[PDB]
Amino acid sequence: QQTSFPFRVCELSSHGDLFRFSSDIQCPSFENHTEGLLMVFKDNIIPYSFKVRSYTKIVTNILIYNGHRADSVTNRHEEKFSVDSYETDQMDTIYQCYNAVKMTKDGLTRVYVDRDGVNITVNLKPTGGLANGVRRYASQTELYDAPGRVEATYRTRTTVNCLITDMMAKSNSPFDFFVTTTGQTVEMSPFYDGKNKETFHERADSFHVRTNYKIVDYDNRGTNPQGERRAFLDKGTYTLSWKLENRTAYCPLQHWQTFDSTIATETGKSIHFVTDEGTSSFVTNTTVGIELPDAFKCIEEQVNKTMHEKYEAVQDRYTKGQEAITYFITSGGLLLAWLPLTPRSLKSLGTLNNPATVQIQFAYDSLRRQINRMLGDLARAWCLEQKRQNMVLRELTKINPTTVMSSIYGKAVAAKRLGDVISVSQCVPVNQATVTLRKSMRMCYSRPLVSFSFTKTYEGQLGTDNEIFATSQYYFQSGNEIHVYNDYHHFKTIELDGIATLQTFISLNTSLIENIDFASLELYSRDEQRASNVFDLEGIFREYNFQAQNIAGLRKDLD
Amino acid sequence: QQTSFPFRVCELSSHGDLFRFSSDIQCPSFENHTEGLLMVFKDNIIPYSFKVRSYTKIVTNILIYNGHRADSVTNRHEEKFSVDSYETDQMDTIYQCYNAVKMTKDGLTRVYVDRDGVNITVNLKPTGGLANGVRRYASQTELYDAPGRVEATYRTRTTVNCLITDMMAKSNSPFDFFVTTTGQTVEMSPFYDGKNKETFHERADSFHVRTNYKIVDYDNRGTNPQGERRAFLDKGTYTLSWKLENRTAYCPLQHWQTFDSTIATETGKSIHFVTDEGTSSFVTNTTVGIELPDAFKCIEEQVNKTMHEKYEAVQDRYTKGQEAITYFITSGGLLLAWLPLTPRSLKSLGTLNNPATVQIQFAYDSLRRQINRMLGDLARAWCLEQKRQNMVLRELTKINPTTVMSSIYGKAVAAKRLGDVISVSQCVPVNQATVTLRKSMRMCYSRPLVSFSFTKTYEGQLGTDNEIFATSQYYFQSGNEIHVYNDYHHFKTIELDGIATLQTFISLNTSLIENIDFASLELYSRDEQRASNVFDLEGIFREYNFQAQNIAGLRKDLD
Amino acid sequence: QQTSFPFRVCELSSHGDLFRFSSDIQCPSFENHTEGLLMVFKDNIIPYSFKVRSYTKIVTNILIYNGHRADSVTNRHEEKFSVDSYETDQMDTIYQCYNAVKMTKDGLTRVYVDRDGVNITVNLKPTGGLANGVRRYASQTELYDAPGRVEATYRTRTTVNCLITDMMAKSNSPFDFFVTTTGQTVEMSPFYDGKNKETFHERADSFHVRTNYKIVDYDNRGTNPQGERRAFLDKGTYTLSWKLENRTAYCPLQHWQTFDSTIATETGKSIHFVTDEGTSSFVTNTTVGIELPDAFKCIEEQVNKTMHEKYEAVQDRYTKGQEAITYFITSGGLLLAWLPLTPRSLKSLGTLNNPATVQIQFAYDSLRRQINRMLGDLARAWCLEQKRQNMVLRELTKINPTTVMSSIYGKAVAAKRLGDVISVSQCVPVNQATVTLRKSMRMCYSRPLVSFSFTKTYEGQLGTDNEIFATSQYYFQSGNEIHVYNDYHHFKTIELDGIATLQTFISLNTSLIENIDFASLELYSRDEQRASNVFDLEGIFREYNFQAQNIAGLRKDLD
Ligand SMILES: *[C@@H]1O[C@H](CO)[C@@H](O)[C@H](O)[C@H]1NC(C)=O
Ligand SMILES: *[C@@H]1O[C@H](CO)[C@@H](O)[C@H](O)[C@H]1NC(C)=O
Ligand SMILES: *[C@@H]1O[C@H](CO)[C@@H](O)[C@H](O)[C@H]1NC(C)=O
Ligand SMILES: *[C@@H]1O[C@H](CO)[C@@H](O)[C@H](O)[C@H]1NC(C)=O
Ligand SMILES: *[C@@H]1O[C@H](CO)[C@@H](O)[C@H](O)[C@H]1NC(C)=O
Ligand SMILES: *[C@@H]1O[C@H](CO)[C@@H](O)[C@H](O)[C@H]1NC(C)=O
Ligand SMILES: *[C@@H]1O[C@H](CO)[C@@H](O)[C@H](O)[C@H]1NC(C)=O
Ligand SMILES: *[C@@H]1O[C@H](CO)[C@@H](O)[C@H](O)[C@H]1NC(C)=O
Ligand SMILES: *[C@@H]1O[C@H](CO)[C@@H](O)[C@H](O)[C@H]1NC(C)=O
Repeated sequence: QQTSFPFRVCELSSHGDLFRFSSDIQCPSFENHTEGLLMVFKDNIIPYSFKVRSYTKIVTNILIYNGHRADSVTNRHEEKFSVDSYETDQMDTIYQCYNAVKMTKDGLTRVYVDRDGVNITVNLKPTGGLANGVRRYASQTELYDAPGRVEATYRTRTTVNCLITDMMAKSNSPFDFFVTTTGQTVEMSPFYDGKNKETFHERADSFHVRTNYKIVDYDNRGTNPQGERRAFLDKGTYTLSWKLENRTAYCPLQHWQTFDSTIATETGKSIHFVTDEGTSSFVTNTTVGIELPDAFKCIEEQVNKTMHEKYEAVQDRYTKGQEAITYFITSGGLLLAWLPLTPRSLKSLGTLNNPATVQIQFAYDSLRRQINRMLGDLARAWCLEQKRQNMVLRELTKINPTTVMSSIYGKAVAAKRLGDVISVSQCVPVNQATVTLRKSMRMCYSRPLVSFSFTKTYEGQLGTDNEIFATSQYYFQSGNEIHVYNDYHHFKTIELDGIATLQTFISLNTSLIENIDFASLELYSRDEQRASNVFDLEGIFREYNFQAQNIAGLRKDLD
Repeated sequence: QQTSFPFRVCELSSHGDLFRFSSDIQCPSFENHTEGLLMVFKDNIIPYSFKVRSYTKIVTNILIYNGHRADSVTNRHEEKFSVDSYETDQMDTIYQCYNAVKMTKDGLTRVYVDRDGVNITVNLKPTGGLANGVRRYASQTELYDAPGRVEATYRTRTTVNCLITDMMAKSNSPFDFFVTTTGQTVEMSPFYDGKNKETFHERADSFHVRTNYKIVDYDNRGTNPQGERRAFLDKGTYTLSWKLENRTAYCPLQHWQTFDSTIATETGKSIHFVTDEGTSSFVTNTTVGIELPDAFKCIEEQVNKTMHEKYEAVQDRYTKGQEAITYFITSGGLLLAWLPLTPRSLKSLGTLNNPATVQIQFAYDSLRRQINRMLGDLARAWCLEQKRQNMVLRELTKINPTTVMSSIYGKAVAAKRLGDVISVSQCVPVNQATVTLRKSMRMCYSRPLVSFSFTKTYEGQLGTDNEIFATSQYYFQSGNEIHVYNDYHHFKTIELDGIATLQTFISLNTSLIENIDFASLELYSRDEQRASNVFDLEGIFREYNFQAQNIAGLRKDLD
Repeated sequence: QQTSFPFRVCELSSHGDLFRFSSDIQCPSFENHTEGLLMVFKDNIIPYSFKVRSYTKIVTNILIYNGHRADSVTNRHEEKFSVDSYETDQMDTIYQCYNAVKMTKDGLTRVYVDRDGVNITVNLKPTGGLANGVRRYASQTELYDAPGRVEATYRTRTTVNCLITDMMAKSNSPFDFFVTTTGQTVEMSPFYDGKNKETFHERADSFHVRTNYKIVDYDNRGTNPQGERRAFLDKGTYTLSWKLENRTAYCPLQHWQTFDSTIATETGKSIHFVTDEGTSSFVTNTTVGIELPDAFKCIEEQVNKTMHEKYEAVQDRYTKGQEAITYFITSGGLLLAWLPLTPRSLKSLGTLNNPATVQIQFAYDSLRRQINRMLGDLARAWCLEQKRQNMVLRELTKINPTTVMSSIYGKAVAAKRLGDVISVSQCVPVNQATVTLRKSMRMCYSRPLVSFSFTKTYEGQLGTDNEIFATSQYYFQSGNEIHVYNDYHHFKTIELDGIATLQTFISLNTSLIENIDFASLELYSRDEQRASNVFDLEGIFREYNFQAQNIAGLRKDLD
């Protein structure tokens, strides 16, 4: 950086060395982006959801006592049975069933019938229900509970009701079971039939499927509809049916975002798909490795309907680069569908839930493209400055080659100029101890005389930089101080720091980037999320169970 | 960039063209921020929550058998009835009720009384309960179950218990229903009365509201309290009451963050509200468009209490810019309240849950302000460099106008100097084929002679850059090589690449910004979140339902 | 910036002032990072989870009617009792129990036995269950329900079943209670014994612990196993046991990430732990303040096993800086374990759930290190440019000190050169009103004559910049226009803007950073999260409760 010029004696070039001025500067200089159509999908988390019908006969017995002043109902007992096919299907079409219910236990037969009367046919009429909840049809909305006519006696009254409920059920992959709106569980895939690989944990022979099945809504009661494939299941206390869709009904991933104009920018490791609209950028570990998906075929349709709309609605300035679409997988588990456009002449994928990554990736990807393009101009514009700083030197040498030389080099040197060529040598510094100045200057010497040694003495003349070889006021430099000379005769000697020094240095007051400790914030804490339900799962159960145990303590004493 | 100087003959200016040196450089140069008080609110997600009282008489009958060696309890049957107003209100004030229960079914009357005895008045005393759960008062904590006195006979014992439960209920907007701690559901708004637009799906006449109602805590039993408006609801197996608040009780959005010093910075599209403390920045699509909210009036109070504290606690160096506060909506669904300060003389808003956006927006907004301010200094400081690079040229021309000229231009040119003005022309290049050098230099020529053509021949002298018009050692340039001249006589000819070339070019070894593939990370996965509950909703139900179906299979044989 | 040179008369230096050229430039110049092993932990949110065994005898009575044509089952009543120790432990070892059940109510004894027969010993054999759910052993999988033999009569049949269930329970800190797979709740810590500070809300004497207890799996029935400490609890309708672990079994925080090579970089406020692999950076409010944790001792083991592997697998180029490990807490509630390596010779912590912070912190921390290192080169490289722009001036003064001087200063000045020293003065501007040029130039004057005042007149010669003291064509500058002089005689007068002006200014076409409004996006909304469960908590309850209230309305008429 900084450079000492000892008092150097330099009346010596033995054509040391020589360099030329490059007739001209040789300016050293210092990414490939294809527009395309981006479309990203994510893992889908909404469980597969479908309509289910359930059927069931409810049998209630009330024990009713006929006292002398009033009556007491002393017990009520309600049991719910399944419904056989012969009558599931009067229910599905005409909406009639029987008011009776049969079974066999150890060979003996048990039977229940409405009002302890006879087994007849009845209609299921609609009943009321929740704003927007399951819909039911029942056959006896009245409970049979009339005191026998003899005072001081118990009579037991039977009532039977056929109940159909329409509601929906949900199942999650890999489809081991499903659950109906009202809380019922079924241990099997909604997609299972005889012989399917689909999962099945129910009785082997409580399941069966009907073909060209005729279900009708209560409002097309007695209409002949199209016919469908229906599953039927017996669960002891009810029967369940639903329509038998293939497993293709359900789709693993779902469409997240679709990006009109996006630039795919290639690198070593990966490819960055930056989109300006989504203000985000998807990176994939691919290096050109375009895939084709297998068990995600569920997407083809929409994936290629949308590409068609995009393409067509921009079709004029652009042509297709790949004839087909290709597939990429994000590190965060997103799935990219992409086809690039060139100009015309002039199982699960395991999505992480961190939407921030792709936008950070975009801040930084963006501030990169912008800093780097301004750095390129620093280059060009700065290169021009050198191209002329060069020439200028070529000139300045012609004045005095030496200084100009020392300067560029960065050390005490000396040189002569031999035409189109400059010849630099090296100097050898004289005694810093013995270096002495002389008073006189006698025509006159524009430069003072001085004498010095190395072991005997010599006599010489002072150059600028402390080099050595009417009304007259001049000033001169020496080792660590200046000299005042009136009329070619010495006057006084001021120090290097006495005479004011002029700075010419354009300050580049560029200040550097701060540290900033980024604050940790959240929109919603966990408690806030927990407290966000109306159903106190814990409250409702813990008190339920507490009360329960209290009544159970009544069954006995506690010493 | 790079520039060929053919061997050009240029003893010709027909006062081609002339330019002056701008007596001085004309330096081209290259946002408005108002401090204010920021305060952001979010969508609130904690459901509206209030105290509820429920009331109910429980009737149990036990069937108790008196055997000869021991007794068996063969049935237990428990039914829960609502409570009429005449007695809801002994309960609320004195805490007494009846041990009896009446009703009419098909004109006939049924009645139950404790211990099958007489209808009297009883006290409800406090019972035990969960650490911190619902509080109850009961009237018969004992169950009546004593064998009749005759051996080998069934007797049926009635016990009745009045039960009050204090607990809380929760309701979510738009308030279609609510649910009490213990799991009970009510199909209506907690804010509904006769004639209100509030939602109501219960029986029209099971609901009613009391005015100046007197409820007292068991500990101010028999105190005359203030009186309040209370809802009363009959749900068949219980009555429910709660205090009748207006719907203003509940608030859609809640206070998130409040920011002491924040700078609002305006743009084309939007306004950026950057805060240094929150280390974040809220952007709004407004362009000055300050709003005033309508159904969020719930905020006014706190919003303007806090502004008052802020203002006052900084009131001296600052004055109010708007006299009122104004309202803004973030793209991420936050709601900004803001009033700017100037110095003194010297339905839902749909919050997204992505806390990252505003901090990314702030990283980049920040690195922008910082890069751009350092780029401004590059400007000023670099402009100074040109201001002096200018002057320097004005000088250097005076030495030899030509080179200095070619240089700035970027092509072979030639010029004379006419006082304060320079006159540039254009040259015409001679034969590159026929260009020949001469041996002699005989006073002497400081420049060698050479002859050349265009079709006949001419004879001339070599200029620097290959232009054309005692102990003597000099060196000279020619097309693609140098010439050694001893004593004004040619010696040898070395090539352009034989003699070492000196570089003067300050290297600007600025390296550009890396690519960095940002990693995809999460703090907590989904499984981790799912596994985070103690209640296995699925476990508790699926086994519940399995067991259930097992007992149901016992009702019959299975061939 | 811009500078007026009035027509200034400057034949006056009274050795005004003088400055020297710093023999050389004095170049002003403009963070400490230690590699180490990072390892971060988070708050753990998976509740403590352990195996539980429950035991219980179920007593059912069926009321079975024997009609003349068929039989009716008119009631069923099932009660569940706990199991005493004398027989809990036949169950745990041999898997036999009694088919009978006893109790005392008000001194009187009640008893139930299977099939209303005699009290014997029975085996509990395995039963079936859910794919992968709780496992049970039962003793009577058959229900006793056989019509008495007399026509038109009720008989009541008793059946008793002993049931053991193996399942698991979960408890959350601070461990106030726990819940078993099937929905049962227990009001106490799973870690409680006599005298422990652990929490206990059950009966004081229903709890007890066995020592060297012998439980065996049904498959090592009658094997003598090791023996263990077991809790036993009576809950009225069942007994529960589990193994009695210490509370150390459970750990508050869990291991999140572990980082091979990471650089810890110190600042004023904080320390930044940046890791290149995790592409993230953890900041801590510490300032060297290394902690040691207290109730997180659960980590020591793994924390220091992993440090050992890391260390050893890089042990050669690195040595340990601290002999022990030290502990830090992130602002986002992460807990850093860290030990730094130097080269060899050549309660809860409250984790926030915002994974984005540490990566933003890293984008910006990174773009800082990179911008700042390129800014350092701007410095060095730009400093060199000044170092030579300096020297060049030292030269150019020797041509004409004045202009060179005015230039560097930035105002009209004038100077002479006194050897190694330059002496600057100040000038005094003459009349802008009265400033007049003369026609002649008669040997000749290379500069025209002009006369001017201040109040009387004077006569003088024009300098460059408007200063004042055969075939001849020259051109000259004056106040706001130029002058054409043919043969030392005036010709015409063109304006400052008539003659074309040459620009030499290297354009630094650096453009500044854009604003970018960052888009607000989420991967999964709330509805999407809510809709993601199969169990409609609300559906299953609201319809449950609706139906319930419907049957309750049957108990009476409604005028
Ligand atoms: C009721 O009658 C129908 C028609 O004969 C028959 O299929 C059904 O089994 C009968 N049910 C009972 C309970 O006897
Ligand atoms: C399921 O398979 C059957 C027969 O192969 C077909 O008729 C039905 O439409 C399929 N479902 C779909 C939508 O592919
Ligand atoms: C001037 O430059 C230095 C380093 O180059 C820096 O420390 C300082 O902050 C700068 N000042 C301003 C106001 O930019
Ligand atoms: C019990 O007595 C009170 C007081 O006369 C009365 O209001 C109530 O209806 C009676 N209840 C029954 C169950 O008879
Ligand atoms: C609700 O309205 C009533 C009467 O207009 C009023 O007395 C009551 O205080 C209101 N609630 C509030 C807090 O505005
Ligand atoms: C030197 O500069 C070039 C381009 O200007 C760049 O490729 C290289 O990385 C730089 N070297 C260093 C060490 O900064
Ligand atoms: C059944 O017998 C065993 C063995 O004597 C005894 O411990 C138990 O109390 C008896 N149980 C009943 C219900 O009598
Ligand atoms: C719990 O404490 C007991 C006795 O002090 C000990 O035997 C047992 O192993 C402890 N548990 C652990 C794993 O520290
Ligand atoms: C040229 O520079 C100016 C300011 O220095 C800027 O406004 C403009 O965008 C630049 N042009 C380009 C193409 O970089």
